[PDB]
This record gives sequence, C-alpha cells and structure tokens, in this order.
Amino acid sequence: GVLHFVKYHGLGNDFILVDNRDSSEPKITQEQAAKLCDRNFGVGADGVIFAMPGVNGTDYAMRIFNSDGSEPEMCGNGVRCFARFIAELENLQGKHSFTIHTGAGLIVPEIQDDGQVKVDMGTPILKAQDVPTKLSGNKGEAVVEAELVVDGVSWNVTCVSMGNPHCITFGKKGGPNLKVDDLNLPEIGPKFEHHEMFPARTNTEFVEVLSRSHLKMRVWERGAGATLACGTGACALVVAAVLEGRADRKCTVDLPGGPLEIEWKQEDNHIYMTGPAEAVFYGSALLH
Amino acid sequence: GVLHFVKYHGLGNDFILVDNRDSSEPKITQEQAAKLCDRNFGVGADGVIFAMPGVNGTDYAMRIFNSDGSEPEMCGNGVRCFARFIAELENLQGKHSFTIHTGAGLIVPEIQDDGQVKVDMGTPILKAQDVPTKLSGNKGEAVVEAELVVDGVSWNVTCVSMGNPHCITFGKKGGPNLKVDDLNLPEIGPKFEHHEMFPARTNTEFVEVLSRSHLKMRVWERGAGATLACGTGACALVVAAVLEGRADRKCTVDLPGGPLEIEWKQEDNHIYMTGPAEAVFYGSALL
Amino acid sequence: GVLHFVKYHGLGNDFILVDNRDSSEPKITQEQAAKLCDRNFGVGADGVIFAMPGVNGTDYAMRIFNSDGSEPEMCGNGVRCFARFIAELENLQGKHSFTIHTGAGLIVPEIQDDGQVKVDMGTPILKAQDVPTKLSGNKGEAVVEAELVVDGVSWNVTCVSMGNPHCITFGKKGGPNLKVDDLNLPEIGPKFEHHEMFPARTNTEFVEVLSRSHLKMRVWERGAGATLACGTGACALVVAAVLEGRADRKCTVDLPGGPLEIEWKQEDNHIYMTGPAEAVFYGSALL
Amino acid sequence: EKFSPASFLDKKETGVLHFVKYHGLGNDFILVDNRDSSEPKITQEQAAKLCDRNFGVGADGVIFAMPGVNGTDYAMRIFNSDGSEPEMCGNGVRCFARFIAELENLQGKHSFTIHTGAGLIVPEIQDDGQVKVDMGTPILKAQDVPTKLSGNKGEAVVEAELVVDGVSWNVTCVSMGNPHCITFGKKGGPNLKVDDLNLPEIGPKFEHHEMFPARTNTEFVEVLSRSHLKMRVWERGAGATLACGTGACALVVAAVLEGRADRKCTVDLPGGPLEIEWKQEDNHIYMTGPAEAVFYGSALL
Amino acid sequence: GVLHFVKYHGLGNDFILVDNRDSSEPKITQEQAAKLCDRNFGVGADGVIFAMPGVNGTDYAMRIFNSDGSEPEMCGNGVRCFARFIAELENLQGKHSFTIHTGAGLIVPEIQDDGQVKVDMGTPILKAQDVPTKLSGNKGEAVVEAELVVDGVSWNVTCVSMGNPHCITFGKKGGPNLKVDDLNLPEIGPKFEHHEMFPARTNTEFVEVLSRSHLKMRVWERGAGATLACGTGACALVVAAVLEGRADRKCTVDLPGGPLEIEWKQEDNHIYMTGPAEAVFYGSALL
Amino acid sequence: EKFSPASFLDKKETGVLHFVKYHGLGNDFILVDNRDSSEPKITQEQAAKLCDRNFGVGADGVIFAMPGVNGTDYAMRIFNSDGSEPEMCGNGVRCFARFIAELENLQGKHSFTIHTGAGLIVPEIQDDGQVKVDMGTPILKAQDVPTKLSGNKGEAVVEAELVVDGVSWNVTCVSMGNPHCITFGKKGGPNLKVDDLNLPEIGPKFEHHEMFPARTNTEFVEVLSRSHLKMRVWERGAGATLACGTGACALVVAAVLEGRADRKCTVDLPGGPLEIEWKQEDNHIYMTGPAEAVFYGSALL
Ligand SMILES: C[C@](N)(CCC[C@H](N)C(=O)O)C(=O)O
Ligand SMILES: C[C@](N)(CCC[C@H](N)C(=O)O)C(=O)O
Ligand SMILES: C[C@](N)(CCC[C@H](N)C(=O)O)C(=O)O
Ligand SMILES: C[C@](N)(CCC[C@H](N)C(=O)O)C(=O)O
Ligand SMILES: C[C@](N)(CCC[C@H](N)C(=O)O)C(=O)O
Ligand SMILES: C[C@](N)(CCC[C@H](N)C(=O)O)C(=O)O
Repeated sequence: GVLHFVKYHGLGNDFILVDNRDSSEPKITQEQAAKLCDRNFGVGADGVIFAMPGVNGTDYAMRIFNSDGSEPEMCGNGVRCFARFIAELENLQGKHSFTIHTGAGLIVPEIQDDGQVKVDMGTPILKAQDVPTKLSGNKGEAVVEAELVVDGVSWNVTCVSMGNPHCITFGKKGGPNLKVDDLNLPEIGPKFEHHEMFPARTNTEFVEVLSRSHLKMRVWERGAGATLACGTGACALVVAAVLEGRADRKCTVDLPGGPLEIEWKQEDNHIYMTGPAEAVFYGSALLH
Repeated sequence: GVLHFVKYHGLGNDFILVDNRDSSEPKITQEQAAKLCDRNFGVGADGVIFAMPGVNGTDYAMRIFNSDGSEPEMCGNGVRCFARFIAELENLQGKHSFTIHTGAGLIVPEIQDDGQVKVDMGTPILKAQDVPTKLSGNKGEAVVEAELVVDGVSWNVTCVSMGNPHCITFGKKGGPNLKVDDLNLPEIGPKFEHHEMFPARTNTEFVEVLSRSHLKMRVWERGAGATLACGTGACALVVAAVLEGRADRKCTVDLPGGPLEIEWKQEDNHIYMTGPAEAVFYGSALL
Repeated sequence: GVLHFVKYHGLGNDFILVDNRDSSEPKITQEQAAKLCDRNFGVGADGVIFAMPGVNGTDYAMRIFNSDGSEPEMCGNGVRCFARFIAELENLQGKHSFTIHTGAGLIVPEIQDDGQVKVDMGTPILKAQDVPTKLSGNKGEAVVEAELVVDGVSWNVTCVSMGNPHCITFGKKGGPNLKVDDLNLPEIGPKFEHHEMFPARTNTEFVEVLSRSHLKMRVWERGAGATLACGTGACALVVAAVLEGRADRKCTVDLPGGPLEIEWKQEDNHIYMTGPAEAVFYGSALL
Repeated sequence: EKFSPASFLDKKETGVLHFVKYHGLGNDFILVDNRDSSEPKITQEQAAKLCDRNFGVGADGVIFAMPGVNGTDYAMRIFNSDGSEPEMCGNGVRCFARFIAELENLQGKHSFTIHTGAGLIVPEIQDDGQVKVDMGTPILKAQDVPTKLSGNKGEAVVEAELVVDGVSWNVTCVSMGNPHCITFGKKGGPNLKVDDLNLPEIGPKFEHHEMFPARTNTEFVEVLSRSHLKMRVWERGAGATLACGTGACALVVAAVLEGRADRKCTVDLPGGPLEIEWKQEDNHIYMTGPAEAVFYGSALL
Repeated sequence: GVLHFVKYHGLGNDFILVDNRDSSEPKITQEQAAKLCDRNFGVGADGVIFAMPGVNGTDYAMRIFNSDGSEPEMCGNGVRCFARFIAELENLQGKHSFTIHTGAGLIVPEIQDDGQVKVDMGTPILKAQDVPTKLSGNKGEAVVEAELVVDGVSWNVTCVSMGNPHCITFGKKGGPNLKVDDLNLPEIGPKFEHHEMFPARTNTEFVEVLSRSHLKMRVWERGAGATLACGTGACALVVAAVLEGRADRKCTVDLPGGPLEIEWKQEDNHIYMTGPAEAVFYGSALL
Repeated sequence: EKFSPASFLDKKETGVLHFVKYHGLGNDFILVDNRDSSEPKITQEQAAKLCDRNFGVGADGVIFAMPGVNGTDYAMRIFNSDGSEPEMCGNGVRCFARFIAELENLQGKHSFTIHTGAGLIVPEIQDDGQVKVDMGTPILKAQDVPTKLSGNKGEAVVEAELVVDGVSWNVTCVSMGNPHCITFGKKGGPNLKVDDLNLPEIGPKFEHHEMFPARTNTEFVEVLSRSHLKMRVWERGAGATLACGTGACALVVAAVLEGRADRKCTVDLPGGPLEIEWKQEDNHIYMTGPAEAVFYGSALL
C-alpha cells in the first residue's frame, strides 16, 4: 500500500498529516503509525495526525496516534499544523479559524496574519478522577503541589488534563527550584510516564520559573518521549503555575524547540496557545 | 526551492537519495543538506546521497553529504542503497552490477540473486599519513594497537582508511575487552571524533570480539553521530581485527541495526561487504 | 478571435477545456467547436467542455459539445478532466469533491489520493421511451437483450441512459460471444448511431465478457466516433451486463485507452466511475 | 495504487515546450523556435509522444526552425510522428516560411534560404500569400534513393517490378532527399482508382519492403490528364496523411519519367491541390501551396 | 536592514512591490520609501506598494507610498501590478480575481485570459467637500467645468475623487482645446498640485478629446510628478468628460505610456479599467 | 484579443541578468560580474533597455568587470544608457573598485590595475572608504580628442571659438580616453551661472556637433575660486547626469590651460564634490570621490 501525507512541525514537535476527510475511520492502523514514526526505518515523526470529517456541526475532526501507536485525546502543536494543512488543501489565504472536534472536545485554531496559529484550547480539567490520576485531590478535587513518590523519591506535582493527562512538577518535595537542563529525562521520564498513580499513563512537564510571566520547561511525553515541544503540556504547566501561585495567567513558555504564548483567561476560563506551524515536505510512504 | 528524493536505509543508516544524473554539480548545497537531515525540522537522515554522471568511464559517480553538511569520501550502507535506487530508476531486475566513481576511488556494488547487495569496497589504506592521522606508524607505516590519549585516558587504537578515516579500538591500553553496549557514545564519541591526532576528524568503531569470525560493534561517525550501522566502518574494523590478530579475514559484523558479511580477501587485498537496502518513502522537500 | 483553453484526456478520450465561469452562455458556437475538434485543421479533440457557473446551488455546471458539434447531456471521462481543471483554477490541493450541474442532473466528482477521480454518475435511466429508444420494453419498462435489426441483421441490445443514450450489445441474436477487436467499427458503428430506433441517435458499446467482474469493450460514440474510451458508456454497459445477468455490479472495464473501475451500487442505485485524467498542454486557438 | 519511486521521480521531472501549430493542406505540424541552438529542444522520443493525437498535442511531425548553416538564413530539422528524422518535408517548409514571416514581422513577398537534410531549399511567400518552394533537384540513381531495385532506365528505377507480398506491382523510385516509391498500378494491370485502395493494409507492405533499406514513402497515382494527377500517400513513419509535398514532387517526376504526364501538373491530394513544376530548364522542382497557423501553446514534456 | 521586492510597471507608471502579507504594519517608513524611490540614489520608482492582509473580509489590503513619501488612497496602475504580483507569489494560473481593501474602499482586480487586468475601481465621488476641494459645486454639489484661477490665469476644471483627488481640465476658461503635448508640465503642474483650492493637494489630468470614445491625456500627479500613466486619473477624466458632455461612458484613454480601456457603467455607477502590468526585475535593497 | 504567435513566443521570458546597483555622486550604474569572459554578458541593445528608468532597471550605464588584459588585475567595459560604448568612466571605476572589494571580500586599503579603452586606470580605496583613482594622463592633441577644431595653442584647442547653432562659444578640448568639450562661457561673453543653463536645449547641440566626429561630453563651468569650480555636464549618450568623473578631470585640465585655476581643485558637481589634482610632477590626474552600493537584483532579459 501507499500513504500520501504532508510533514509538518510545531516548534520541532513533528507530525505526519494525512487528509482523511473522506472517512470517519483512520486510513492506517495504530501499528502502522508506530512503524511510520520510526525515524530510521520509517518516515520519522512524533505522531500521525488525521484530518477527518466534522462531528456534530464542527468543520472537521482530528484524531492522532502517538509514535508508540497509542491514541491521545489532543495535541496542541499538532492542531496548529492541522489548521495550516487544511488552509493549504482549500487555498485559504490569511486569517481563518476552524472548529475541530477532538477527544478533548471543541478546539478552535485561528491562523494569524503572520502565519502563526492562535488556538482556543478549551478549559482545563482538574478533577483528579478525570485527569485521570489516583492521587487524592488536596485542593478541592484538584491535585496541586501534592506528594508523588517516584522510585522511592518524593516529588511534588500538580495534575491537569487538556483532554490528555499532564503531571507538572517544579521540583522535589522539600527541594530547591529545578534547572531543567540538568535533568536526565530518559532516566526520570519513564518513571513518571508509567507511574501506578496514572492509570492511562501521563505526560510530564518539568518547569523552571524565570519570572511570573516567563517559564522554561522540558517534557517527557506519554508515548512519544523527550520531544522538542508539547502544546497541551505548555497549557497545562501554565495552569499548574497559576494554581501553585508561582506565575500569572499570561506567560511565555520556553520549550526546547522554541517559545509559545499561553494565556489562561480568567474571564472565560479558556486557555489560548499561540505558536508557529510549518510544512516540511510532501510524500508517499510504503505501507506494510 | 523543492528537492525530489527517495528515502532508503541500509540497516537503519538512512539516507535521502537524489537523482543527480543530469548534472555534475550536486542539486543542493552542503548547508541545505544539513538542514534537510535534521530529524524534527527537516526530512531526517544520516546523509544525502547524489547519483551523478559517470567519471572516466564508470557507470555513475556518487557524492554524499553527512547530516552535519560535511562531505565524506565514501559510504558503504549508502552505496548499497545507491544500487537499489539505480535498479529502481532503470527498471533492472535480478543480478546487476555497476561501477561507481567515489571519493574513495572505484566502488562496485552487485545486486545478488537473493536481493542483497554485495559490494567491492576497494582496498584499505593503512599508511598513517594518508588515513590521515598524526599518530606514528608502529607496524610498518600503519598504526596498529597504538596508544591514543583521549581526555587524559590511554586507549589503544588501530587506524585504517576506506577513503574516509576510521579509528578502531578493542579497549583501553592495558584494559579488559569491551562490552560495547555499556559505552556512553554521546560522551566518549566526540572526544575521538575531534581528537587533535585526526586532522580531518575520524569515524570511531568500538569492537567486542565474539569469535574469530564474529564481531559486535557500535560506531560514533564523523559528522553523523551514533548511527545504527556504518559499512565503511564495518570494513575498517575487520581490517583492524585482522591486523591486531584478533579475527580472521571473513567475519559477520553485528551492528546496532543488523549484520553485515565482510571479507578482506588476501587474494586481491579488496574488501567485500554484503548487506540489505530498502526504500521507505519518497517525496518533495521545501528548500 | 482567440479561445484560451487547456487540453486534457481521460484514458485517451481527449478534450478542450475552457474556463467559462464568467458567463451562462458558452464562449464559442457549436459550429466553432466542430472546427476546433478537427484533428488536422483544428486543435483536435473528441469534444469541447465548458466550466460554467453553478446552477441552483451546485459549485459549477458543465456543458459539452461533441466533435461533430452536437451537445450531449453528460461525459464521464470529461467530468474527471473537469474536476482536475477546476482544482487548478481554485488552487486546491489533494482531495476535493465538487457538485456539478449537467444535462444528466447532479454529478459529483471526487479527486483521489493518486490523482484519479471517482465520480458519482447518478442513477441510470432504464425506461425505454426516456432513453430514448423506439424499441419496446421487454423486461418491465426496460429494453434488455431485445432484437434490433441493423442493416437487415438481427442483433440483441440493451438500452440505458446516463443522461445520454447507450445501446449495449454482447453479440448478434442467436450468435456467439464477441471478440470486439475483430469488429469493423467504422462500418457497423454508424448503422447503430443513426438507427431509426434511436430518435436522438445513440452511443453504442460492443462488449466481450472476460469474467463476471471484468468486461472488455469498444465504443462507437454518437457524434464522436471510435474513441479510446467513454465513461458514460462504461457505466451503461455494466448496467446492461448486470441486467442481462452476465456480470456483477462491480467490474473493471477495459476500454481501448485503459481501464475504468465501475460500481453500480445496489445500496443507492447510483453508479460510481473511477479513472485517470491528465492535462496535456495549454493553448490559444484562432477562432 | 502501487508504491513506485520510479514513476514518482518521472512525474516531477516535467519540462515545457512552447510551439505554434500549422498545417499545409492538412499535413499538420508542431513548429518550434529553435533559432537559439544547434540542437533540437526535444528528443525524437519526446516528439513521438507529443505527436500522439489523443495523449499528446497531435501532429504528423515536429519541425524546428534552427540557425542557418554555411550561409543559409535558417536550417530546418523535422521528426516524423513515429520519431524518425526524415531529410525534408514540403508541406512543412511552407509552414516554416509562414512561421518565420510571423516571427520576423515580415509582410508581403519574402524568400529565405533553408539548410535541410536534402540540401538547399528556398521557399518564397508569394504576393498572393501562397508559398512557392524551390525544392531542389530530384535524385534518381537507384542506390542513392536508396532502393535495392536495379536501375532499369539508366541508373534510375522506372516502372520496374516490385513483388509486394507475392503480388507484382510496377514502381518508379525517386528521392527528394527522402525516398519515394511511386506506382500507377500493378504490373500488367489497369489504372488505379486510388480511393478504392485500403492504405492501412497495402501501405505498410511498401513502407517496410526489403527493397527499401531506409523504408520509403509510397504514392499511389491516378492520372486524370497529362497535367492533372490524383494521389493518396502512405508516408514513412507518418502513415496515411492528407498531403505530402515531397511526395507530390516525386510523383510528378515519376509521371514524366513514365511518359504519363507533362512537367507542369496540378496534383490533387486528400487535403487539397498543389501546383508542381519540374523545370527542364534547370532540373529543379517548384511546389506551390498554402500554409496556415491554427493555434499556439505550451506542452508538458 | 534589507528590503526584498519585485519591480513592476503599468504602462510605465513603475513601482516597487513588497510582500507585506505577514503584518498590517508596512515594512518600511514613508521616509524610507521616498529614499528608495529616488532614481539615482535609490531603486527608482513612482511609488512603493505593499500587499497586506485582508481587512473586514477582503482577500488582501493594499497600501501605497508615493515617491515623495505621502500616502495616497488608491492607485490603478499599481493594483493591476498588485494582481499579477499575487498570482506570481501564489503561482496562480489562469483567470483569478481578488478583493482588495484600500483607502478608497473595495477594489476588485481580475486577471484576464490575455494577461491584462480588468479592475472594478469602485464608484466616483463628486461631492466637492469630499474630493476634497474648496471650489463651490456648480452642478448639484459637483464641480464641473468650473473656474479655477491658477497663478492669475483662469482655467475651467472638473473635480472627481477615486478615493484620491483629481482635477481634470480640457482647457483654459474661454480657451481653445488643448494639444497636451505642447504643455510644459513641470511648470504648470505644481501650480495645480499645491493650489489653495485643494487642501490635500491634487492629481491633475490635462485632456485632449480625439472622439467621443477616444481621449488623450497627460498627468501631473500629486507626489509623483509627470508619470507615464495614472489609472485612477484615467478613470477620473472619463467621469469628467461624461459630466462635461464631451464623451461617452466607454472610452479608450491614451496615456504617455500607452492606452487603457475605461467604462463608467450607469447600471451600478462603478468604473472598470483594463490595462497591462509587467514584472521588470526583483531585488534586495539596502535600508 | 488578436491571435499572435509572435507575441506569445516573445512573452516566453527568455533570460536573466544578475547585477548590483551602485552610484558615484548620483551617476548610477548596473555592475555585472563578467570575470568569466572577455565578452560582455549582454548586448548594447539589451543594456539600453535595462537602463530605461521606467521600463527597465534604470541607470546611466552598465559596467562589466572583466578578466585582466596584459597582466592588469581586471578590465572594465561600459555601455552608456543609450547603448554606445565609451572608453572610460570615472564615477564608474570608483563603483567598480568597491564592487571588486565586495566580490573578493577585501578589507581596508586596496588598489587594482584596470585595463580600459583609455588605457591603464588604477583606483585605490582610501582608509575613509573613498576611492582615489589614477585616471592616467590627459590627451590634448586636437585630432586625438578627437575634434575637427584646429589646435590654437600648440596641438591643443584652448579657449577656441566653436559656433553652436549660429552662436559663438569658446571651448577647450581634452580627452580622458573619452572626449570632453569644456566651456566657461560664450565668446566675448560674461562668466556663466551654470544653474541658469537649459541643458536639454543647449546640451545636444554640443554633443552632436559636426566638430566632434565621435560626439562629445560637454562641461559648463563656473569658477568660484582658483581652487573651487562648479559645473554641470551634458554627457555623450547619457544626458544631464548628476556627476561625471572623467568630466571633472577634463574641466580642471581646461581651467589650468586657460589660466583660470590651479592644478588642485574641488569640483562641485550636481550630485556632490570631487577632489581633482593634475600632478605636474607626472602629468597624471587623480580623482577622489565616493561610491555606494544601493541594491542588488535580477532583471528579466
Ligand atoms: C502533540 C502534543 N505533543 C501532544 C501529543 C499527545 C501526548 N503524547 C499524549 O499521549 O497525551 C501537543 O500537545 O503538542
Ligand atoms: C554512510 C556510512 N555510515 C559512512 C558515512 C561517512 C562518514 N560519516 C564519514 O564522515 O566518513 C557508511 O560507510 O555506511
Ligand atoms: C465524453 C464521453 N465519451 C461522452 C461524450 C458524449 C457522447 N458522444 C454523446 O453524444 O452522448 C464520456 O462519457 O466519457
Ligand atoms: C512533411 C512531408 N509529408 C514529408 C515528411 C517526411 C516523410 N514522412 C519521410 O519519412 O520521408 C512533406 O514532404 O510534405
Ligand atoms: C499609481 C497611480 N498613478 C496613483 C498614485 C497616487 C497619486 N500620486 C496620488 O497622490 O493620489 C494610479 O492610479 O495609477
Ligand atoms: C561614467 C562617466 N560619467 C563617463 C561615461 C561615459 C560618457 N557618457 C561618454 O560617452 O564618454 C564618468 O566619467 O564618471
């Protein structure tokens, strides 16, 4: 078989985008996606994103498979690429917004004049059971700066879902601030990702506060590893920073691949994420 | 501002192959190749290989740019991919062989009946000055199991060129055999690659002898890092194993991505390398 | 005057496509179209197809003039060329579907991943006098494997309309299966085309069944002659094959210029046709 | 769909050819301005594809206007629709003259010298707009035509027997740079009614005959009067065309050699008439006929 | 810094076109534009035109700086160049039209089959104070063939705005028809351009009527001087010719650099201008 | 629309010229790297088109940096905006020097030897970035300027009568490879206020005068002091430019010969000042002035 696609990246978080507007079922299996995402034996990507037909009135729907083949419920860098991809297919020039049905609910990206995409990422989910996490809520049903014992070491974490689960930490329990570049993600990351307290596994964001409006982070993603950026993660860590009282609702988040502008609007409780999305190459891959 | 190409890999050492038969000048610059080889911002590859017009009578010529943009003189996994590419482009089925002009001289791949590609990789260069290395020859003009001080630690190395430079080590001076999987390549690799004793930098192969006909290795390549396989490297390390008296001329070399059959024939001093090569996808990249 | 156009072909059924989105009236007359279609004195084509403004909500409308100047009500190969032509004018990339108003009613082409076009050709018309044919229905209101006397010789034919009229035959009455390549179309074709039983003339398809899902055919088109392919004809002959019990609803139809995939869906009674369409050249003709 | 790196690379390697379409009595050609180079802009294989009437532009051939040679104003090279390269083309050189006149904004009478594979050819747009061409002198020596038939009238092959698929025909051979086999009928047979011939059937048997090493063009002739001939032609590499200028010149030479017609004749071809004159004064043949532009464009290669 | 641009001209009225689609803020200042427009010390042009993001729904917006640095509200020759610039940047083929927001309101250029551009230049503004001019309206609120004293000499003029102001004259009050080529524009032009009756200065068109459908003109433009052509000027002078009863609504206007086809439609009060636009070179200018 | 195969084929965007735009005191030029050949990359006709300010790139001329001749580092050829080829250009060679320094990434003081139609010219980039050029020696012999005026001071034409459109002017003739006609006023007339002259009117009468076989550049001079001259120029083939380096050199030579100024003068040109010195020690003339890059680009041909 043959899979036609277009390669895009949002701050280095790269994806295989496929036009699946003709069917409600993804053109390839999760197993095929995992093979295609292998960087040496396949096309190479952090995931495969499908542009599908709208659901209940939305312009389109989006489904995504992580490079390990699992299906997460949303992807911020990916939805910015999705908007640019649709624009290319439909010859839409300049500013345009679309309603997208996703596993996290309604998401509304709007292409900006400069080509970046400002996305309405919806509202954060903080109730422990729905994140989901087995940690007990310590601020209402929300888990904020709570103890998580990781391989015998006590860390403090805040849990938030953007449809997908995030475990955000600013450091160990009773410990100093983090210098995220000093962390050994391949070592510590998997211990959070597969922790027994996260039934569906979790994405993990390690954060260093530079100022109340400027945060630096590294992320170990569920099913994708140490990526250059994670949009849902940047949204979740700003929510966590606000809940822990370490930063304000509008921050610039520096991710390994570059910055994102995040704002958690108190007026509507929605989170807006603005960042770039760029097409890299067009192709056809051999399917097995 | 668009490059059409086909992606291939030889044991996981993956490349962007471009049909450059219509010109003597590579279609893209070394700087553009480095960008295209970036795995997250580009197409992603260990290098870009160009199929160019023959030279002085060869069927074709091959030029390659490492993912860092530098231009090495040969690539074994790459030439096996080159052979599949040509057969694809010329609709050649079954056994076929082509003469290819490279920076290492004449190279002759031959697609076998079983589909694998057996390549005549030329003869190894052992004279120290030509590898090139500033290390002094201790076995005739060759550098064999000689001391190399790496970040203050003494290692024993053997140097051989397959057009490109290789530094092969079976362990530290006065040290035990290596368990290559225990090495931290990102840490030790760059120290060999940019060592002052290698004027043009060097590829480095770490080897574990399993038997006199079976070697296991990991490699830190000049300009490409810790790749899954290196064909010139596998050829050079068998030459080194023979010179150090650790193995015979015919060996199976296990590389991270898989095995290669290597034979340094005493009959003609040529080294033959047999391995796979597979197309993965094709497309057009924005430049 | 000057007519600007783009030449396309669908399996060799070639057309002159003109951007007529500016007016509800075709830019040239039927007489001018016939002249332009002359292969040695004009541009050369089986027809001229106009991309016109939508009607009652459709994205566009399509009108076509045969190479003899007559105006048929639809064209399958032509609408596949139309879809690629419009995609170009709208700067669209990849898959796109369009609603097109035609003399056969709504037609919906959809560009596929491989550049091919799958078209919802609507539902077939089988009522005898609406085909139109003067032959009496012999199976319900339809004419199925009925006797047609052509120049004194009895043939059995099935009539179906895809907006335009089709007369399909699998052979003479009481005769063996056909070897379509042995037919002399220039001789027999005109006798069917202008037959008194077809008031508006008819397209004629001669069919050879290779299997229940594989049919071979040749066609003598109303106003265009022995073309390399006819999409409405391929659709009509599959309908005829099903009605005569000779084949399944899903078939590969081999036409002189190539194959088409046809499916007369039992679920909705719609017929889907998938085939290629390619641009050949851009031009300006003297009027 | 099949994964095919080969097909894919071909598709993205498409070129473009700008041209103007002309026809001389229905013998239609793709004219290209190649004055910028001594090498034809496209290959013979590409020309064959472009000449396909359903999958390409459609034509009996592709004609290139090239830079002059050893003096001449221009040079002309032509590829048949089958891709082969013939030495000359009469209807084509009349189209060539119009093409040049159009490109150089030349109005009224104008003559150009053209270098061809048949030697010097000199077309001249007439006051009345038609193009009268000095087609040079005919080649009659058998081995130079070329034909393996033995000269039977001096070194020329005139009304000689040619066994075609076991049937004896009488033919006359003459070259206008390109080879021509002219017949007025079968040996010991009646005059021909050319419209009754089945060219697709008989044509190929002459075209590829073993007696014509470089293949041949074949003209079937019906004499209407000593100054009026009717013909049909099966051309080497182009088939049953509507007209052939070198053919009309060759058949008048043949008619004169066989004593059937005068040196000044009106020749009726499927697409129309040509005025031909084989001047005894200088042995040159003059051909007068029309040429018209039809459309112009850019073809994908 | 550096400014990348493409040079175009519409009948010799030449401009520096810049791709400013990424921001509503022009890439350079008015002062920088004046410097770049200097023909000996800069790039040389009658103005700089920016292709910007759409506004309130239009496909794009256009802003222009005259060679003196002032910002006029529209430019007809420039919008034709703008349309070809977009087509080039987007590799659009065939007929395409775009909605453009300008200081004069909506303007809609459409690329024609022959490559010319036909533009819906909007509707003319005749109310004196909106032109703007301080002359009193003498035909309703419009100034038509009214006395304007220029440096002590009485001229009759008609004022119309196409977003930008235009003062059209067919001659002096009580004087004969003009032979525009005999005028000394560098001398008389500035006296109209900076006249006290034109608060925002004005463009001035001198017209010679050749027939009721054929007008010859020369223009002295506000902020650009004696240019080879002015599209808004050609539209305004046809409006003036109609108002003065000297010509019909559809005219060919001969400007120094060539002709424009102009039509002021009574059906909707819109004026359509058709003419050429050609790219000359592209470059990068030092800022 | 008219059917026009010719227009269609012309419109097929032939070639492209890469260049860099420079100006010396407003005398602006298109500089092209032509170091790979002794033949200019474009024709004189193409240069004239490119120099059109509204339809082309716009310039007073096109200057080619060519390969050295007889050991010089480089050679320079220039085409005026009217297409004619003059033998030297002072403002141009200063731009040429900076162009070279850019192509060779040369920093600081540098001098190159340039072969020109005027012979050897040697520009040197100063520390301040200005360029001081050794313009060679001036040619004063009447017939070598060339001019048909009789030498009235040795073999030189100094303050001699030239009847221009019936009016008597006094002029001095000097060549800097190219011809120059310098005037400080009419015969028996007062000093000039150069800004009051109507150059487009009087200029062409001198430029095409019968006494100048190869036409001539004309400099109108107003002496401000013995070391300060103001001028305007009407150049052969370029018109009223903002500055002319060879002209500034020639008018200082003329001022000295007529005894109106010293060998070292500041010359005020419309676009700015130039420092000129006619060294008595070697009879060489040195011109110092600026040169600036403006933009670079690619023009359609
Ligand atoms: C694409 C993404 N990195 C999220 C990917 C999904 C994530 N790996 C998960 O398993 O939830 C983003 O939000 O930008
Ligand atoms: C492609 C290759 N790994 C060699 C690549 C070139 C190598 N990185 C070098 O710089 O010499 C091989 O021999 O298989
Ligand atoms: C273009 C077409 N061959 C139909 C052409 C119309 C046909 N000649 C007719 O007169 O009905 C098709 O259906 O593909
Ligand atoms: C164009 C032409 N028909 C001749 C074409 C060349 C001919 N097919 C050949 O192969 O000799 C003519 O002479 O008019
Ligand atoms: C570019 C233009 N000449 C108008 C330029 C604007 C004019 N100089 C003004 O100041 O109004 C046109 O309308 O074609
Ligand atoms: C460029 C220049 N103005 C001279 C140009 C050549 C002059 N137009 C001539 O024809 O002699 C100079 O000397 O500076």
